[PDB]
Parts: sequence; C-alpha cells; structure tokens
Amino acid sequence: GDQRFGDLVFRQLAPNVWQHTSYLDMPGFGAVASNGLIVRDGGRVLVVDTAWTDDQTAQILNWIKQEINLPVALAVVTHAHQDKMGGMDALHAAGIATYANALSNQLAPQEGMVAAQHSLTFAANGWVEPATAPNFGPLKVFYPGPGHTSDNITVGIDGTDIAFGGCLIKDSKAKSLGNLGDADTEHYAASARAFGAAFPKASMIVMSHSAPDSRAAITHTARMADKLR
Ligand SMILES: [O-]
Ligand SMILES: [Zn+2]
Ligand SMILES: [Zn+2]
Repeated sequence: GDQRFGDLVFRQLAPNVWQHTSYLDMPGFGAVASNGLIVRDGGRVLVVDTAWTDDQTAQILNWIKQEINLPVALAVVTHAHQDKMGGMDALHAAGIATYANALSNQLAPQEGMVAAQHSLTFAANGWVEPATAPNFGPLKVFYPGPGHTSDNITVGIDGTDIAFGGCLIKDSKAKSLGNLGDADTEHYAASARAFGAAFPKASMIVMSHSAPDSRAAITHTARMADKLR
C-alpha cells in the first residue's frame, strides 16, 4: 500500500523496486504528481529522477535511509524539466553521482535546472553507450527518440517486469499527452513505440504522471500521438 512520508508518497512495485511521488502546486493546473523510481541492487540503491524540489529530493533520501538503509550509488534523470531534475542540488549535497542525457545537461541551465555530473550518450539505435553508464547494474537506459521532449530517456529494470517511460508515456485511460510545450509532435508516436520495442518483455509500465499500468499505456499513448502528426 501507498506510504505517505511527509508530503511524498512511496509505493513498492516489486522486490527491490519502489515508486517515489512528489507534488508541485502549479498555479493554473493544480497539484501535479510526478513519479520516479528507487531500486535496490544488492548493497546499494539507484534512483531514477529527482522530485520537483531539492527539499522533496532530500526527503526521498531520508525515506531511503529509513526503509532501506544502504548507500545511494547513483541517480539518472530522464530530461531537463523540473519534475525530473529539480532536485539535483540535493543529490549533489548527498554525494550521489548523477547522470543525464548529454542533451539534458546542455539544456539544463536554460531550463532552470542544475546539470548532472555525467553525460550519457547514445548509439544510433537508441541504447546508451555502455562506457557512459558505468555501474548502472540492472538499469538499462534507452533513448527512444524525441517525444515529450527532444532529450527524454527511458529506463528498463533488469530482473523485473518493469520499464519506466518517464513523461513520454501516459496511462491507457489518459485524455491527453499532458505538457507538450517542448514536444516533438512529428516524432512522438514513433518514439513511444520505440520505447515499447526496446523493452518488449516489460508488463508493468511506470511513468511520470500516471500510476503504473499495463503495456496498453504504450499503445494508447502512441495512438494519441498519431493525432499530432
Ligand atoms: O515534465
Ligand atoms: Zn517534462
Ligand atoms: Zn513531466
């Protein structure tokens, strides 16, 4: 069951995998939830995405200390928007090694974000260049193409049925594709489908702005995105 911890919510999804959820009261929209992941890999913890703020991200680290009590070896963040990278300073203050798409790091200052310490680069087929993601353990990083943003990346978790679409994917009942301000409308549908094709065995799709869903999240997202082009 959901665990309320301060102003955040944590949900166990699998052995060794939890979803973190944080909220930003954005004037004109409401209080917007954003989800990321926490993965235990043996004697260390790996984080996917910050919370919206430094204070909230420090609370994620406090929850990890309380509930897992192992060091956080690294974090990977999935594009240069506040819901995914707003808490980078808190990660750095904690001594955690941070990673983002090279393009996210390039974009970070202009987006009002602090860059990660390390840049991921990607092969033409979308898989991360392995030398740029050292010690990622079960995290399998894939660039599906431009969609929600030009820089959006995705993460599969080996040893589980889980793949994380970040803000690219919406659930199977969503009425819209959410924040398209920085979107690539031409390529969105193909990028959503490429995410699915990269992680064909994933039966639980985790995403930023919906609760976990089946692979119908991918097909529905792509079908909605067909209407953008
Ligand atoms: O976002
Ligand atoms: Zn975004
Ligand atoms: Zn988002």
